[PDB]
Amino acid sequence: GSHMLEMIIKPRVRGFICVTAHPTGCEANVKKQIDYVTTEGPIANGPKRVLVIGASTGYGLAARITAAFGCGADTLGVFFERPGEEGKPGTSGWYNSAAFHKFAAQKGLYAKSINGDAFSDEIKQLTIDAIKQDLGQVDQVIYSLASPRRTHPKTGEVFNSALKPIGNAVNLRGLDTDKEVIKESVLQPATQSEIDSTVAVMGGEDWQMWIDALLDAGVLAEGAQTTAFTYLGEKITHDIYWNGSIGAAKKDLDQKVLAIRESLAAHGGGDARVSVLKAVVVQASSAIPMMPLYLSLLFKVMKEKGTHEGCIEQVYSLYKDSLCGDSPHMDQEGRLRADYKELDPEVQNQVQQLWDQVTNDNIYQLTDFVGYKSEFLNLFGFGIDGVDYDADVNPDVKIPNLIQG
Ligand SMILES: NC(=O)C1=CN([C@@H]2O[C@H](COP(=O)(O)OP(=O)(O)OC[C@H]3O[C@@H](n4cnc5c(N)ncnc54)[C@H](O)[C@@H]3O)[C@@H](O)[C@H]2O)C=CC1
Repeated sequence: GSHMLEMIIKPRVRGFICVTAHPTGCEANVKKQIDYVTTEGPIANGPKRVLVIGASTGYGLAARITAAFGCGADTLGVFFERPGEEGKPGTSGWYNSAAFHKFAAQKGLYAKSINGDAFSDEIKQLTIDAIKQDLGQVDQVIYSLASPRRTHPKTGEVFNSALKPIGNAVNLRGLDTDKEVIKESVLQPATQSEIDSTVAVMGGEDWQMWIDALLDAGVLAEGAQTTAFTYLGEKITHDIYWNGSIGAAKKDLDQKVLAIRESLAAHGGGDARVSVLKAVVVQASSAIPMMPLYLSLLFKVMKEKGTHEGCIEQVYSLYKDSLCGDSPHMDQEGRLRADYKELDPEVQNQVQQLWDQVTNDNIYQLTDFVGYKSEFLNLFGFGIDGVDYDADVNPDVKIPNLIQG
């Protein structure tokens, strides 16, 4: 019988990483984000043909949902995910994208996806072909890539990004989510090679290659728009994201966008912006001990002010207010800001005060570690309402219109 091909999927955590995902729960999570967008209402004057680079999880998935179900856009998505198979659940991003194709088709929306290395020339060429065959051109390009490594499309060199400070070693407090102990560790300052590598991986070169491979193709509409997602944060994380190796990468983004805006604004009044979003739980959060503690504190503080939100709420506002509306939130460098509720002085002062009082004993009285754990499990499709986690499921979920690179 088919029970031999099905299985009961449960959370399995190895190395602060959940190595399983639940297809039914992932589908329920995507539908929850779709339902939020539709309940909030349509978004006027948004793009109608959208390319989302990094479209399977987190903010990129939220952008695909907002564009599709908020602006009514046909969406082409690029991601790097593992399909499921007998006895081996695929990645959450695979099941999320399967659900997106299903729900998009129900609403008569075009949904095609490409699975492969977005840093490579091959994948850029497949994406170009897809646009030529189906859409003609795209109005908006969302760059939402997060990877620890990058294979250079020319030299073949493999760059690995580093999460380290610059100048002086730093003592970072954090929360070990396997042991549930508050703990500190010292990070050494990044070497020059580590900094260049992080710029190469998380900088803006690949975003630039995408736009310049699409422009000479040519598949960008008049008034075309593009934005890249980033995080700046405040003092608690500044040793890494302001001044650290990743801060060096974000400094790269800030200058490469200038070249992109120049090229687009001559092309029908288009526009390009770095968009700064708030911190959220992602698949890799528990692997950096600082973020679980910061997010747990931030969640409690913001919940007490009625300002807590996740990916789909952040990105729905970015579209409605800044990318397509007339409530844009520019900053001195020319970045779009949607993180202002996280950076509110009273929130950060309260997170900082608590940051110095949390111990192993009072974690659940001072932080929303409960909420962090729930949202973390939700990423992989676990703990979702309405899902019968006792039922067998076939982990081999297929995706129509999925180009395998
Ligand atoms: N997580 C956070 O708190 C914040 C993240 N951001 C930014 O948002 C953007 C999205 O990242 P996140 O959503 O955090 O994590 P994420 O892991 O949720 O999403 C990463 C996406 O990139 C895709 N991807 C990774 N390597 C790839 C490759 N080689 N080829 C093709 N696709 C590949 C994945 O399939 C996935 O769709 C990033 O630029 C990040 O810096 C901005 C503010 C806060």
